[PDB]
Amino acid sequence: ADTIVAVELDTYPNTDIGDPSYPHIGIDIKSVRSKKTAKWNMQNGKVGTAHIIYNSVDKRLSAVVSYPNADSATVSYDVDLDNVLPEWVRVGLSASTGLYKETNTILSWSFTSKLKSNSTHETNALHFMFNQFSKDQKDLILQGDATTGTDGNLELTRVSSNGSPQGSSVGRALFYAPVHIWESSAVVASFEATFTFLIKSPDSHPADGIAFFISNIDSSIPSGSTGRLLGLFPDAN
Amino acid sequence: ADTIVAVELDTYPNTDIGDPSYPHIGIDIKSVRSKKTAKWNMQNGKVGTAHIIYNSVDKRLSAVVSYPNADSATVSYDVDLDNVLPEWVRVGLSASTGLYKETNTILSWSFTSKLKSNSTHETNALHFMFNQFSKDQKDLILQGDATTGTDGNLELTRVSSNGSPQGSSVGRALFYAPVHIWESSAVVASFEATFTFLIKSPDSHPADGIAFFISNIDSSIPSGSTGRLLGLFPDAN
Amino acid sequence: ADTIVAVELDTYPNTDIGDPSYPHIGIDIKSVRSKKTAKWNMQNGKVGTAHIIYNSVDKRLSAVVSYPNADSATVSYDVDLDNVLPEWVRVGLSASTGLYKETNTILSWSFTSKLKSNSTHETNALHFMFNQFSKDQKDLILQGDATTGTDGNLELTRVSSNGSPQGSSVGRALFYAPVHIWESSAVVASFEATFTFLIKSPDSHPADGIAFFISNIDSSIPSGSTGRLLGLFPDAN
Amino acid sequence: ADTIVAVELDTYPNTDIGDPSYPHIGIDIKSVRSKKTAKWNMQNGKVGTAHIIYNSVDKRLSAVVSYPNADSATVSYDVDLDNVLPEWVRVGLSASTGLYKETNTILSWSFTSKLKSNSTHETNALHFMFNQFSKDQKDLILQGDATTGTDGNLELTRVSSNGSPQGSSVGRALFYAPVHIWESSAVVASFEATFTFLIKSPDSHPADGIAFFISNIDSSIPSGSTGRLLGLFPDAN
Ligand SMILES: CCN(CC)c1ccc2c(c1)Oc1cc(N(CC)CC)ccc1C2c1ccccc1C(=O)OCCOCCOCCn1cc(CO[C@H]2O[C@H](CO)[C@@H](O)[C@H](O)[C@@H]2O)nn1
Ligand SMILES: CCN(CC)c1ccc2c(c1)Oc1cc(N(CC)CC)ccc1C2c1ccccc1C(=O)OCCOCCOCCn1cc(CO[C@H]2O[C@H](CO)[C@@H](O)[C@H](O)[C@@H]2O)nn1
Ligand SMILES: CCN(CC)c1ccc2c(c1)Oc1cc(N(CC)CC)ccc1C2c1ccccc1C(=O)OCCOCCOCCn1cc(CO[C@H]2O[C@H](CO)[C@@H](O)[C@H](O)[C@@H]2O)nn1
Ligand SMILES: CCN(CC)c1ccc2c(c1)Oc1cc(N(CC)CC)ccc1C2c1ccccc1C(=O)OCCOCCOCCn1cc(CO[C@H]2O[C@H](CO)[C@@H](O)[C@H](O)[C@@H]2O)nn1
Ligand SMILES: [Ca+2]
Ligand SMILES: [Ca+2]
Ligand SMILES: [Ca+2]
Ligand SMILES: [Ca+2]
Ligand SMILES: [Mn+2]
Ligand SMILES: [Mn+2]
Ligand SMILES: [Mn+2]
Ligand SMILES: [Mn+2]
Repeated sequence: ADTIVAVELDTYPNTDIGDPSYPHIGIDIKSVRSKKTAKWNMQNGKVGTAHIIYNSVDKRLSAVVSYPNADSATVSYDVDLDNVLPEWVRVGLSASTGLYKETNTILSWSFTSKLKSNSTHETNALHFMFNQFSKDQKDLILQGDATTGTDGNLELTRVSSNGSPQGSSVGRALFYAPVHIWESSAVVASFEATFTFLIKSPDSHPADGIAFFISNIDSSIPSGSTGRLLGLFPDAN
Repeated sequence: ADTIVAVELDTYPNTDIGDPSYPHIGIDIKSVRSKKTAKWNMQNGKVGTAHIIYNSVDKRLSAVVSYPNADSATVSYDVDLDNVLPEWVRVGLSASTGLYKETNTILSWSFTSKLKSNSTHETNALHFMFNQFSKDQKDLILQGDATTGTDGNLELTRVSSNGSPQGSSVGRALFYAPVHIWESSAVVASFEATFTFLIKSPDSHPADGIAFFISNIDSSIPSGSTGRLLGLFPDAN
Repeated sequence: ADTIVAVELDTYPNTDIGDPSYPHIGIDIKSVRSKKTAKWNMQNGKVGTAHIIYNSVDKRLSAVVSYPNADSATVSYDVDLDNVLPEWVRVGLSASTGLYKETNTILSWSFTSKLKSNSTHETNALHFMFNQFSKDQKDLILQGDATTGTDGNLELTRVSSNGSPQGSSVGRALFYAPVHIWESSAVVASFEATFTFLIKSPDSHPADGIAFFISNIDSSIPSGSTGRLLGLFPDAN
Repeated sequence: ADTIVAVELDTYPNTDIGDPSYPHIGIDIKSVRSKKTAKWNMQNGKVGTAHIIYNSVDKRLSAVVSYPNADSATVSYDVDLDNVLPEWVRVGLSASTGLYKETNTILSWSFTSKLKSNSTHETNALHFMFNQFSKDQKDLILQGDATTGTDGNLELTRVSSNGSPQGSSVGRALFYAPVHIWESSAVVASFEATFTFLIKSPDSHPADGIAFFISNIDSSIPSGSTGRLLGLFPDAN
């Protein structure tokens, strides 16, 4: 069983699993059933930006999702990540479609992690930035339907050759290196992730979402995690 | 009068102006009477580290102070800094001694500030890092008794040639450029500051401490602000 | 008398003072008569990118200027800046027009400087990034006709309210803090500068160009330096 | 066979394979016989620093190795890495011993690589920093004898529990993620690596040295590459 901590941008309300009745962002700790949610005015066909941040002093995971000239959506949850995640993790982007669909296009993605130790007071750090993705992107582990390099973008779910999204699709990109996301003797450990995304559907009703996640390093897409499970979780519990 | 936000490392309790009875760290919002404090076991003669963080999403100002292999002191305070500080500020370090005294040596100092705006979703950033200081540190504004370049360090308060700290002293160092700390159309604004410091005293009670601070751009040491007022405040209100 | 090292993007050939016969980029060392030039195919009304790099092992000053899908222009020159510049400098952007004109619009400007010292092997750093400019950009020193905040851009030279550039104009923007560009006891010093620019003109001959520049700190626009002198030199010697 | 680009810190002169008659630094392009070398006064039992840099514009690989308060050794060589390395590489540190020996202790290692592409003018970047190494260091592929976590250091070759180095030992540590060190449509690509090291020995001629290297991603320690081959090269050609 994978251990997953995620920020979801959920375009599709599954109220039978506790989604609120509108598109929303959410903080998920080991369950697709978010611990905290906020209303999110998703705009179909427009480029937005997400930002996720955490530090071990406040022990607060927070995210803001925004479109230019619009009010942002923000959500926050108090959680000690060293009580949840293993010491080493991978970081990644997940998306999915079900019986409804949307393109789940990533235009850019960056991540910074820092860990300062208490025995020495010295820092380890990891930064990456993709402002474009190439066809053979060897520092990403591409899972399920994820492909890269079409127009320099990362397409987490299937897009047909005429530009339309496909239903029942699930794809992830994980950064190739493990990340040391906490250490018992860190005075302060932090991270921040940013990604710009383009969710478009010719349907009145898009689905299902894109999430930023942190997992056990050996994580894979759970069996049948298309749809509301966002490529993250083996079931709806 | 100046507008000051600060994290203080207060080595000397002045309980007649509301300090805790022990050496403490504190978050000071336009007053020397800290909005929040925590017990801090200052170690006479050991090099310690301080980290200060804040972001516009959680609107939480937090600091950790620690020495190698000791429990850290942490203090935090919910505060929207866009309601407190002008849009443009200077950042700095300050220290004083009074009738009791200590060296207030800075061995390094770094700072990072970022603003991502909401009309363009583009980010401005300022980073600086000092891991030694030179005799002529042209990018620092020294006030009061502050000097640099003695052993490559920043001495915030006055030290004799035989290395002994002096009483009734006060000294500040500000980074030279104004810093854009918030902006009305920013999706996320954040900063982080680190410094390493060395407080040594021949007295049984060292006084008075060291602060990291954020101020109006034209800020200067208030008249009479040696001792308990830390070079930051004009009175004890 | 100022000391200027500059990379010029020279849009107007003044062959009577050594310019090649075509738009060109150049490295200037204390003279507007370039020590080295490369052919530059400036594209009217297109947003381009310029990159400037130097380090104190190579002692080589190099620049690349390009537009999306074109061949870049590159120019490199061998010079120890230890011998040319003072130890503390300001970095800047400058631009001018004379009888002929162009908008000299900067859309982004970044700069990183790093110094690692010989006695301690410790490391000082300055980084700034502007991806937009506001109306009151307090960490810029604005000289001559330079203004910021028009469309979130920096217009180095005078533009009418109707969008039209003006002749006989000169402007500059310097970063506010002095920069420690070399230190006698450095194992390696380096810097990198990036800006993006937009040069539009109604004229068959656009004039005069834009420059990234490094100067004595107290530098100012030399009297008469519009047009060919690019806001940098007192004369064409 | 592997494709290797290295900067070597060669503490033992093997004059039969073309080493000069002293300890030296060298640039190795797919052969252990350096394309350029400089004399290097290795100091037995002192912590030194090495900095290596390159960019695609000058196309010059350069390195400085230094001890506090000593003259640095520097070496440089004009080489287009486009023409030598594949598009994706791994980066690492290698060391060896042979009949003579020495501890090959890494106390810190940093690396930064950037690509600006010419179709879009956007950058992809990778940065990593270790100031401490932990026992189970997941983002490093340790090959051969290399180990981590002893006093928070990376020991490239075998050292006994009593501090003494061992002969005929070879060990490498590779960062986990492949690095995109060039791309055909890049306006500029560059990198930088820094490491600090402690070579200590009971012998009068310590051996064999330490290298920072770049390789094909599936590179491993070639057969019998102890001693003078520095864990890099399958033979002396
Ligand atoms: C929120 C709107 N609601 C609640 C009142 C709703 C309810 C039922 C359907 C809904 C929608 O939509 C469809 C659409 C289709 N389409 C053709 C394949 C799309 C036009 C087929 C069946 C249904 C059904 C349906 C009707 C009869 C029998 C079975 C079902 C039906 O959807 O069966 C599969 C889902 O199982 C039923 C559990 O009911 C929960 C309520 N429901 C179902 C759905 C659609 O879910 C599917 O798509 C989602 C979006 O891609 C994914 O998050 C999810 O993982 C799954 O792939 N949402 N709400
Ligand atoms: C916390 C201990 N308490 C409260 C019961 C205390 C009270 C009085 C003194 C205290 C301590 O200490 C000294 C120390 C000295 N020294 C010689 C310079 C150092 C041994 C001289 C006079 C006093 C006096 C003293 C005795 C008789 C007449 C007047 C005074 C005396 O301190 O007069 C100066 C100001 O007195 C008003 C403050 O009254 C609050 C009680 N108090 C006084 C102090 C000493 O504060 C001075 O130094 C501090 C440490 O650097 C600063 O934070 C502060 O701004 C100031 O510079 N702290 N608590
Ligand atoms: C030497 C004889 N005298 C004084 C007795 C003289 C006086 C004025 C001119 C003179 C000559 O010649 C020209 C020639 C031109 N030409 C067209 C480019 C050459 C036919 C244009 C304006 C003037 C002028 C002129 C007339 C009216 C108003 C202004 C000027 C005027 O700008 O004059 C500068 C002196 O230029 C004479 C020699 O330059 C040779 C050809 N030249 C001139 C120019 C115009 O340059 C102006 O624009 C350039 C492009 O932005 C700048 O790089 C430059 O810094 C300056 O701001 N380019 N190429
Ligand atoms: C060619 C005749 N034969 C075969 C029967 C032969 C065999 C062994 C040796 C031979 C010769 O010569 C020497 C010479 C030395 N010398 C002191 C430097 C020269 C007198 C040291 C060890 C050996 C050895 C030797 C003795 C015991 C154990 C091993 C060897 C041993 O490793 O010998 C390797 C081949 O040595 C013959 C070529 O000699 C060139 C001069 N020499 C030898 C060495 C030591 O090299 C070793 O260490 C260096 C430093 O760690 C590494 O760079 C290097 O890759 C290797 O691990 N340096 N300079
Ligand atoms: Ca959902
Ligand atoms: Ca106090
Ligand atoms: Ca010209
Ligand atoms: Ca050798
Ligand atoms: Mn949800
Ligand atoms: Mn206090
Ligand atoms: Mn020119
Ligand atoms: Mn060699």
